[PDB]
Amino acid sequence: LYFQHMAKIGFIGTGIMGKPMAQNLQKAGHSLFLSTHHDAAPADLLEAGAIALANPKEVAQEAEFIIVMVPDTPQVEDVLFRKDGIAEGAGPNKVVIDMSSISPTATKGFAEKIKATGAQYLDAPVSGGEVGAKAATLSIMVGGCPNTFERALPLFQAMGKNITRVGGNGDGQTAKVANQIIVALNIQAVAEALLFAARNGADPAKVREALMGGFASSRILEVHGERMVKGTFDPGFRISLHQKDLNLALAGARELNLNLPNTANAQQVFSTCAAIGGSNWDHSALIKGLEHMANFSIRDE
Amino acid sequence: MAKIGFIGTGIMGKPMAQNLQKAGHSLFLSTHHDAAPADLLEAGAIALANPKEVAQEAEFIIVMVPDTPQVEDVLFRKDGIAEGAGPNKVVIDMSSISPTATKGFAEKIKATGAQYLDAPVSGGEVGAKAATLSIMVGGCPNTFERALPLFQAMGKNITRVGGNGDGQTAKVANQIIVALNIQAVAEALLFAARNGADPAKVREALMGGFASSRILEVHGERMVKGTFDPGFRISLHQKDLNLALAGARELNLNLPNTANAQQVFSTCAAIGGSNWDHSALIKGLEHMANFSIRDE
Amino acid sequence: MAKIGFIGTGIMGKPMAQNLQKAGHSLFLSTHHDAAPADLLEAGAIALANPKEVAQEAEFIIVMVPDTPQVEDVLFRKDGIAEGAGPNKVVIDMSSISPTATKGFAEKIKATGAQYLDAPVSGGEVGAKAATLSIMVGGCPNTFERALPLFQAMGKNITRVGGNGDGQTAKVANQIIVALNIQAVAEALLFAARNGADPAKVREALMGGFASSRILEVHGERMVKGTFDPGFRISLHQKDLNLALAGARELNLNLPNTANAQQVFSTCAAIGGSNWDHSALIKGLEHMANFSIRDE
Amino acid sequence: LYFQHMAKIGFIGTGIMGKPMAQNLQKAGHSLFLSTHHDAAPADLLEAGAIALANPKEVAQEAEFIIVMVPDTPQVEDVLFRKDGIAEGAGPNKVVIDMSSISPTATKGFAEKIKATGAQYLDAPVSGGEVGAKAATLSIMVGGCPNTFERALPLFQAMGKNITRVGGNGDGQTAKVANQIIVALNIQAVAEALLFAARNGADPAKVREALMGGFASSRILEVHGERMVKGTFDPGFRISLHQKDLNLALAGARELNLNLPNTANAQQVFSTCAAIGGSNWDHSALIKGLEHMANFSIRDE
Repeated sequence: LYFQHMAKIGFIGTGIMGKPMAQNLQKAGHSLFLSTHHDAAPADLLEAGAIALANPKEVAQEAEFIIVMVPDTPQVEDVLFRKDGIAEGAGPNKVVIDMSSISPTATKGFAEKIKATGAQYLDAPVSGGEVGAKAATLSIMVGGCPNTFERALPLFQAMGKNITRVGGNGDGQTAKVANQIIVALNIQAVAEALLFAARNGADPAKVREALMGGFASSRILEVHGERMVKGTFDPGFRISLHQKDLNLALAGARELNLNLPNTANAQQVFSTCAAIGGSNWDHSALIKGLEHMANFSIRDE
Repeated sequence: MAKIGFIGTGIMGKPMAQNLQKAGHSLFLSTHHDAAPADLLEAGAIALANPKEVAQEAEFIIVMVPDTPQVEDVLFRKDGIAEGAGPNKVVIDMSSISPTATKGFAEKIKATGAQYLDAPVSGGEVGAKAATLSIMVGGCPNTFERALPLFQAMGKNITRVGGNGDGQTAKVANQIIVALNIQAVAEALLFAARNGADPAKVREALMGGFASSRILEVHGERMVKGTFDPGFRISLHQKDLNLALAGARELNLNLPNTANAQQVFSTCAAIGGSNWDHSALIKGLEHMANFSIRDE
Repeated sequence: MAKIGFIGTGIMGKPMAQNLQKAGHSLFLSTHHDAAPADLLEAGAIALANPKEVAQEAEFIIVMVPDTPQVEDVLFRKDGIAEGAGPNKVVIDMSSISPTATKGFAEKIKATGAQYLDAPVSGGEVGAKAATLSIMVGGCPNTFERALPLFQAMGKNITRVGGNGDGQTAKVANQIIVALNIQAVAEALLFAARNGADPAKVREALMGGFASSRILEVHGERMVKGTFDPGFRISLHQKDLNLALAGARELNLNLPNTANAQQVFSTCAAIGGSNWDHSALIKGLEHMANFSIRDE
Repeated sequence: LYFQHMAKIGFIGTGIMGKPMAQNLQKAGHSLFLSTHHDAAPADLLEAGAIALANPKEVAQEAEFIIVMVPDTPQVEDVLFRKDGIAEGAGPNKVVIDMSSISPTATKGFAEKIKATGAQYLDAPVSGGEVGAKAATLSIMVGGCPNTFERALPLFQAMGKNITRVGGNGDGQTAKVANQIIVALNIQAVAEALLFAARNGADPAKVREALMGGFASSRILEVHGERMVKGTFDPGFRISLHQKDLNLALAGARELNLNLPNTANAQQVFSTCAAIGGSNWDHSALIKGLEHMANFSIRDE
């Protein structure tokens, strides 16, 4: 309830997701604090009043909330615990919110190390992509203390639509890995289906249009399915990043004794995509690896 | 408007036939296989001896039986649909059968003067009752336009994919997505529960994002709640996946997820689950991990 | 000793029949399908019009044709083996066909007074020529003992697995191992070559250890040297894997490696390889990695 | 040729493989030097004249050749580069021979760091198991300088039968990963086949006996195949260790863009084995996970 008042929020990682999320936080009337350590602060954010400090430590000192939107597990560790990082600037009454898609197992240790400074920790990765981040319609899956979650909820509301506390620390990251298994497999599912249909001489565009509103309907079918048919593979979410995400699921499966045959196989098909020069294609281009495997394309190009 | 015949008034047939009556259509049932549903009789449907006498009377004849042999038999056996079909009549196969055989059945039906549409559906018993099924159709555009108002009374998203066989192909493609989407939710929820997270909260958390699907909404809820009473039985989906895998072998396709999904349904069948709803694919993966996402 | 009939003197049949002559057996060929190999004729083999006249003359009738329908036809068609078979005659199916259908064919052959053994082989064209084939047999122990000296002339490791059908089951199991062992060597060599290591040296290095196999020795050498001219064609092994995958679906078995191997052979077929020797499964995996273990 | 003269060889890691290999080196007339840092020297080796020093550094100082037989990649790094490790005791005219089954990619870096001390490096992992180690019939696949290889060849001859220089540093480890892909997949192959045969009512013992001498013949069929039928799963090579090995193949596949569907799937089936309490069963017990998946056992117990 309280954060209808201005909030002091630091934002570490202003990428294709971080920049629109920080922009949306500023539109809800909040004060943004940036780190210029790796990259210069975007002029869009400086114009809206963001204070560009020199490093994550200084950011953690000025701000009450510190959001991290970086690519992977080792980068969160470095940003949190390197010299002049978030832990050195954190203490009581401060909330460190990792919105990156990292290891759930590692997150538990990061949460303990941050809480050892008197600060609180939330793991709140998102779903919805760049389009979702700009629209503030992201699904935010949170892991942490229920009072910390409620305290940070008005901020999550400015960045997303469905916000949910899955459980304690590590759970928000476990919810993002589960998301990542679904996303990658729903893509593989639509690709195999359209490849089968087009191989039998059925127009894949008509097939995808016909499946909407039934048991095969999904956001992947309407979004990725259209990209597969139209060949619009310009990265939204790179195959190299989804391979990083599936590695978390498969590492978890190895440690916790899970037999996930389709998650294991989507990782192999993503490698066919990379082998034909596709690490930086959007993950919808997973169809191109299946087309390579079939010696048949669903497109006329 | 229109007199309609209906062979196969089962779990999907009866509610689809019921919605045709409400729309102002006269129905003609066949009591050769079994007795006509009293609900339909009490509402105006005429019972007839066989699909030939039904075809003779009706201008539109819908078929809804379990597999390719059963469609073949009801179309071309003695006293079947073809014998009573002819000029101006339209045969509509709304069953989910082999796209390959459909082109042959359509050819033989057209040889009587009649027309043929292959219009399988998606949306389960629920969607048939509520008339929100997605109906994928293959056949002549003029023939599709004639049957379109009947399709509108049975479903919501109606679409002509292409010529004859293309409707059945869209259905195989649908069954690949249904099985693989069910396995994605099962693998994802088993990963979550195994990590100590609540699968009920994870399912709720993923709504509105890229992981959003009709499967996460319906079948995902069944996985969390343990509600596996058949809507669509595993033994039936295994038959649907065989159509895809036979077609992939014939057309030189490498579909590894679909192939894995067939092997997983086999584990479900081995542990006593041939008649569970296809959402119980999670039970096969759960067995594979010696760990269930639910209690007791 | 013994008069022997031989239907199917092809790539495997002709050398097996040849070795029976050398052992002191009189052969009876059928010229219904095609002309008798001149090599066999010049060595004493009598040509006859059909498998019935061959069965009438011989006490042992060996069959070696490509699949289940072809065995069914040659056994039970007009002028086939059954018509001329009877008391004291023994039908030996050395083809690799469905274990399921074999029990039915055996039952129908016994109904003539004759006996039946299902004795498929392993060891390729090479092993047939050199008489070192491993012969897996199903049937009556007394019937197996009668045919044993003939088996000894055609192969080296002779074994009765069980009753009728068990020989064919051992062959399906053999084909699962052959395909999966070929894919293990292909995946292993592709991993090695991809890491900049010489696949020729890696194959040599692995001999004598736990990775030692007949496949690493024969098929591994073909993968390194690029010698993919058929011994056993991919389209044939795909049919063999379908027997295993149909049986797994029927018996509620989850065989994920075998299922993956079938999907990989499909990539080989898509890139023009239906007639390559099964060692060219590496070519499918190589295509899947955009990287070949050989040059040019 | 020269090492028909006594050699000074250090042995770091005296496990189920290390102890018989060190014993066989001593029977060829060589001097063994042990480290008592983690474990006490086995009395079998001390009786044959092994000098038990205090740590890998001291061992590298006294011996000309230093063999390492430890479980995995991080343990080789620790043994080679920790305080009082092999690198601190190494210099010119010294050969460090890693016989462990570790990452080929990491090995290249370990080789460079060791060569920076004036010492030479060989990566010579083996195949043949405990039975092979005792019999000195192991297949030794070596990676390194051809002169270093020839110099160390009489020592490899006392420990094994087929010794081969695959290539330069990293290649011996790449040859062991290729070995590990074959071993795990040949086991999965025999298990699926015997499970299929037994499911159809054919005696699996007769089936395995029938397949020998044909295209399905292998060491896995004669060795592991008999264990599958007889249920003798007492560890020779633990499933947990083969899962470590397949992780190297799958990590390599992810980095180098390989689609290896059966290596990926054997890793999932090994997890079913672990899930039912099998991390310490012999890898032949991979059949038990397939039996769990089929709800059917090939045995009467």
